Amino acid sequence: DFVVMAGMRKDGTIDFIKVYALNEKLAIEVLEAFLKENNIHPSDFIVIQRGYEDVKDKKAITTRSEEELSAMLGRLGLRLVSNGVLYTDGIDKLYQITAISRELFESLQKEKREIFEDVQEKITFNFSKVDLPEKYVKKLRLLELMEDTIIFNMAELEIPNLLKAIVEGTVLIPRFLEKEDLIIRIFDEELHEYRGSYFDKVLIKPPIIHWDFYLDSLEDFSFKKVEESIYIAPLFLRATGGFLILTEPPEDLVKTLLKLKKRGEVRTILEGKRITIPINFTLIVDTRHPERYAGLKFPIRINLPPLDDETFLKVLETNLGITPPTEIVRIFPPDYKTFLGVELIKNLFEKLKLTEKGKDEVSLLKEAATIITG
Amino acid sequence: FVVMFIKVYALNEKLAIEVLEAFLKENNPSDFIVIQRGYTTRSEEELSAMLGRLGLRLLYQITAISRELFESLQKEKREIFEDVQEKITFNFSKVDLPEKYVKKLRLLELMEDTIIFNMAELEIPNLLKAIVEGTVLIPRFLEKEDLIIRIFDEELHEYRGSYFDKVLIKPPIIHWDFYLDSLEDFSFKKVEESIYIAPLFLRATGGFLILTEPPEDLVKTLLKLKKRGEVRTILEGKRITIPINFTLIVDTRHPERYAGLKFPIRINLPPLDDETFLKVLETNLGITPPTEIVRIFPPDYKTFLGVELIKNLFEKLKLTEKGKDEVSLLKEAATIITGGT
Repeated sequence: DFVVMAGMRKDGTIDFIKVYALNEKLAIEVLEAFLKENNIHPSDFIVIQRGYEDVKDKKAITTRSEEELSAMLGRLGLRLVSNGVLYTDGIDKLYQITAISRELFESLQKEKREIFEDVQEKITFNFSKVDLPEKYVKKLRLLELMEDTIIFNMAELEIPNLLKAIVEGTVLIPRFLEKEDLIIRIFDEELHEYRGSYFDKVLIKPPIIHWDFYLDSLEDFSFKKVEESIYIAPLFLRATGGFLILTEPPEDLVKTLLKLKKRGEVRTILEGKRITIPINFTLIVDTRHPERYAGLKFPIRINLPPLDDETFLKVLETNLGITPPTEIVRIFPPDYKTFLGVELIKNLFEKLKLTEKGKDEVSLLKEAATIITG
Repeated sequence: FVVMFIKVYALNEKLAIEVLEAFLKENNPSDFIVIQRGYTTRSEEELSAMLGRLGLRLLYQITAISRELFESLQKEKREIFEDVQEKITFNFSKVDLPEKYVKKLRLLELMEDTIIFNMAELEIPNLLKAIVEGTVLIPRFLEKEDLIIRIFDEELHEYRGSYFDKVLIKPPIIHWDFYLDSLEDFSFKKVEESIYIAPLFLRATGGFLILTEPPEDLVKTLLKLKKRGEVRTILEGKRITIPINFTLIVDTRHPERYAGLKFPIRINLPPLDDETFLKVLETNLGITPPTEIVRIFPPDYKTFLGVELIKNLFEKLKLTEKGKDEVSLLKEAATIITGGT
């Protein structure tokens, strides 16, 4: 019904505990029973991870079923034993709790920070995964230098999707920071792509974070309180080793972010406790008004011209899957000859075809143009 | 009391509960969930057919099923009833409106987020309730980590049928006015332990949600949720994620408050002109008015609400001052409206 795997030193001192059980209550019960039986004070152990793990592909949970965990424990100098064998017949999900000792926690925080560096991969750009005109790829190839960038985006190209398409690599980030009993969460299940777990650190793809002025609030750049002694780190702490993209941000925000990057760390006080956290990320600001930031200095500036008639026809044919006539280009407003305009036209034309059955596609395109123009 | 998945018929709640407990004890309670409760086999042809589709055989009613059957309904039987619900259709023949306004309003059939600059004071919810036909299936309630969330409410939903854990209803049309309602309608309000009331956008699944002069922050939150495709929340230490699917309409007379936000469709309804105003007056009053009365009424009254007010005043005057000609009554009503000029 349950199983416990314990990793301890050569002298028998238990330092790592992992518990598999059917549900949460049984897992908590067996964890506390194991803590009590071995004469271990609960305050010396900090809970690192907990949740439902998939055991669909595992017949049973034995020491011979966990090899990656054995290697991880061996690298730190701990050996692992089990109190029994758990049979996962007819079971898909299983609740699991992972806890480590506090002294091991601070040793990892202060001295063992360079142990799992043989897992990260250098970031690379693979531009073959996107279908874009050649000149735009040439202009956008400057993003591989990994410097702060300002993009005069007159083509309305969506930077976050492009970056998510052509970025490969892996980075290692702390799951959460326990500073003076105060817990700050950095790993985000919504914005980060899980790729592994190494005790108190998580291996993910290089983060890409997006912030739109017209859709998001400025409270995201502050330590938001979720629960008592449980806070959420600001956006620039969740872009550690990745990209932070700002769409039409205020000038003061960009100035503050540049000064924070220059200083190298963020200092604050929460509930009468001092917090200081280092900063490491890359900044992209994509705007259509470039003179708003005339005082600030950006090493890289990229300008994107609007789509021309030939390129607009090519992109429209690629997106719609049909060949539009040339005179179509004369019935659309000049400000709609962008990538976003093409996407809007595609969606509206698809819905029109789904409604007005039986009409030809050219008439549907003309009706969509009339609807857009009004 | 009669017991037939468990279905109990009884005269009162207490008898039904006692008989259900006795039946559960006799056959040798925690394995079942009461999914419905409140006010012959051949008579229940629909129930017999529904039980046959589940592989089984067949006042105050109680209806309960097992948790495993609940999971089977969630996963095995999530598309069996796509043949029982009709498609949403628009029929603009149930209302009498000018042609240039029906042509503009026909764009609502595309089912996209819309902003309506309503200078004609048209009643959007009444028009939509009049012209919309179809049926949809929505879950009666949602179970998430031993938490119950109410999705179906009797006041705002038009019942058409109940199929176990789901309800077939008319396409929902929810209306929210800034001056008349509170913002707690958009939060997971709690009534009793382990039972919560879903926000408005969860009770408008598959239908329309109309907002009247809403704040900008609420619109931003709704647009962000729609782009995300789901809502994530924390309740009593439990994380809950629920998908959302609805259409959003923002009715306003001050569109400059929503300049930054993006909507696929913008519909402008201009105020009535002389010809349309005369036509609407003739349609509603039941008499033919002359042209001079165009210059009597104040400009702001040349809308639909103004026409309704004029009709009410005309009916009152006709009730009071009997025997007079209708043109004189119309002129008197116009004089009363302007307060003697």
